[PDB]
Amino acid sequence: RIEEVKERFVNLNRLFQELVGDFQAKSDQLVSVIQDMEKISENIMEELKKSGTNVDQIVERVKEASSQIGETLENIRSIEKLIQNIMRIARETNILALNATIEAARAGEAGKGFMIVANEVQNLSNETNEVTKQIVEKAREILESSQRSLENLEFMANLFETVGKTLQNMVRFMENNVKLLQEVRNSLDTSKESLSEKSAEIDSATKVLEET
Amino acid sequence: RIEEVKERFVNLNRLFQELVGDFQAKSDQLVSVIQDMEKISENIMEELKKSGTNVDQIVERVKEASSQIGETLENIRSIEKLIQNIMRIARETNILALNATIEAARAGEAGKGFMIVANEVQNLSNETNEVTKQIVEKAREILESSQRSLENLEFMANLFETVGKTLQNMVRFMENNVKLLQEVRNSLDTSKESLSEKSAEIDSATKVLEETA
Repeated sequence: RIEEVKERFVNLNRLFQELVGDFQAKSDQLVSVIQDMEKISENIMEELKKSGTNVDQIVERVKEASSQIGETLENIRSIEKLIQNIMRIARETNILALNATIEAARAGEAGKGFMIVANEVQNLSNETNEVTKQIVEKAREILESSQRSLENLEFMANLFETVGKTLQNMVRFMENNVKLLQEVRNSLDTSKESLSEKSAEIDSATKVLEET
Repeated sequence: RIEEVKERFVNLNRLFQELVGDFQAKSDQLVSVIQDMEKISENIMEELKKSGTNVDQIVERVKEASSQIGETLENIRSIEKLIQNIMRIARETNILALNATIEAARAGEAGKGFMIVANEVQNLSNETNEVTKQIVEKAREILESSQRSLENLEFMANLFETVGKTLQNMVRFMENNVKLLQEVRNSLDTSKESLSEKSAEIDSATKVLEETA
C-alpha cells in the first residue's frame, strides 16, 4: 500500500534521469557542431583583416594613377607651349626669307644666289610648321586618351566603394555571429549543468526512499 | 517518512521547472537573433555577389586603362619621330643661313642688310634646336610616367584579383554559416518542444503525488 506509492517516486525519478540525459546528449551534440566550425571562422576573420590592407592599397594606387595622368597632362601642356614657340620661329623665319627674296630681286644678277637660298629657307619654314601641326594633333590625341583614363579611374573608384562597404559589413556580421554562437554555447552549458544537478539531487532523494 | 521524500520531490521539481522555464525564455531570445541573422546573412550574400561582379568589371577596366597608356606610348613615340624631322630641318636651315652670310659678305657693302637677316635666321634655327631639346626632355618624362603608371596598373590588377578571391571565399563561408544557423535554430526548436512535453509530464506526476499518500 505504501510500497504502492514508492514505485511512483522511483518512476518519476526515471523520467527526470531520461530528460536530463537527453538534454546532455542534445546540447553536447549542438556544441560539437558549433565548435567544428570555430577553426574555419578564425581563418575567415584573419582573411577579412588582411583584406582591409588590400583595400587600403587599392584606394591609394588608384589615387596614384590619377595624379600621374595629371603629370602627363602638365607635360603635354608644356610640350604644346614649346611647339607653339617653334611655330612662331618658323613664321618669323618665313617672312625674313620672303622679304629677303623680294630685295634679292631688287638687285641684279648677284641677288640670284641669295634669292634661291631664301626660297629654300621658305619651303623649310613651311615644312617645320607642317610637322608642328602634326605634333599638336598627337598632343591632342594624348589629351583625349588621358581624359578617358581619368574617367575610367573614377568609374573604378565608384565601383570599389561597394566592395569596401561589403567587406566592412562582413567583419561586423562575423563579430555578431561569433557573439551569438558564444551565447548559444553559454546557455547550453549553463542549463545542462544546473539541470543535471537537479536530477542528481532527485536521484539521491530517491535512493533514500528505497534505502530505508 | 514518505512525507520527507514527498516534500523533497515537490521542492526539487518546483526548482527544476523554474530552470526549464528559464532555458525556454533564453532559448526563445537566441532563436529570435538566429532568425534575424539568417536574414542579415541573406543580404550580405547579395552584397558579396554584387561586389564580385563589380570587381570583374574593374578587372576589365584596368585592362582598358592599360590600352590607353600604350596608345599614349605610341603617340609620344610618333612625336619624337616628328621632333627629329624638325631638328633636321633646323640644321638644314642653319647651313643655308651660313652659306648666305658668306655670299652677302662677298657681295660688298650692299650685302650688309642681307647679312643681318641671315644672322637672325641662324639664331632662329639655334632657337628651334634648344626648344626641341626641352620637348625631348618632356616627352621622355611622359614615358617615364606612363611606364610607372603601367606598373601601378599591373599591381592594381592583381590586387583586385586578391579581393575577388576573398569575395568568393566569403560567399563560401556565408553559405556554410547560414546552414549552421538553420541547424542551431532547428535543434533549439525541437528540443524546446520535447523538453516542454517531458517536463510537463513530470510536473503533473509530481502534483499527483504531492496530493496523495
